[PDB]
Amino acid sequence: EVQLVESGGGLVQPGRSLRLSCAASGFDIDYYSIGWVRRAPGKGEELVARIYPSSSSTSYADSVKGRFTISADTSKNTAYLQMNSLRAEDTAVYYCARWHWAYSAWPGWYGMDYWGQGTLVTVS
Repeated sequence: EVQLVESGGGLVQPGRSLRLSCAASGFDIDYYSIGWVRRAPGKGEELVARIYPSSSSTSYADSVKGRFTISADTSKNTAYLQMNSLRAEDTAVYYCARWHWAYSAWPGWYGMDYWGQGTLVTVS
């Protein structure tokens, strides 16, 4: 089974902190870049954070930089999202995501897929 199960979330007052996790199963995270996408109420998905476990290279959304930090633990095949100084505009459903690129005829397909069971992060 290929799965990317999330944990954490909940109701929180602005300025407080939350920590999410992405437990990966069925595939190695070194060949992908894993992270989070958020779905604001009445909006499509947008990238939150993304880490390349092979290089620990990070990427964040501009409205998130300086406040969220993403890290990986390949020994457990999990990533972590430390959400500090939460704001009311961070209120969304957050989903564990993964990104990939592989030629099926060069240049190939750039791919993104996220697990459908997200967690609700609401800022009071």
